[PDB]
Amino acid sequence: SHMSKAKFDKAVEIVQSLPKDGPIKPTQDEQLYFYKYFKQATVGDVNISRPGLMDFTGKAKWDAWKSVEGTSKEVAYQKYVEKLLEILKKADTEESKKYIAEIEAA
Ligand SMILES: [Zn+2]
Repeated sequence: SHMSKAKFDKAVEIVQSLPKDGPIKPTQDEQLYFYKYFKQATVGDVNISRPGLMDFTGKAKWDAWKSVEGTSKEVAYQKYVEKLLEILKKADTEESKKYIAEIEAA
């Protein structure tokens, strides 16, 4: 399905806005999911070599990004936005409902 860059950009702003400790909190796996589609949506296909074995954080991010090689920016937009909507719906607070509404109106 069609997803606009504008809705992606709003989703990114929201994701970046979330505190590490809060009622709306992506899991570790969900943050990797956001990461991989964020890179794929903006940079496109992974364009660097895998970090060294002892760069635990860096190599986990790289692996995620590499795993979506070949995905179009538009699918990346869609997957990113949809993951945030999933998370907001699961959080199910008046705050999360407001975020859903902002994405819808973007
Ligand atoms: Zn489209």
